[PDB]
Amino acid sequence: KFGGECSLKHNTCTYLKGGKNHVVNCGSAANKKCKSDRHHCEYDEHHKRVDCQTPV
Repeated sequence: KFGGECSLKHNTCTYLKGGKNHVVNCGSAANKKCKSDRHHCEYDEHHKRVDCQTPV
């Protein structure tokens, strides 16, 4: 399984598919944002969507 990191102020998503890393922005509205720069994020490659630290 893949995995990326999430930023607190730069709420961004960075994951690597295979042997290369990518960069994507997280559309945080209310709680879709991040609170910890070290926190991890999730990105749907099949859904072509980016997700960050959200309440569940």
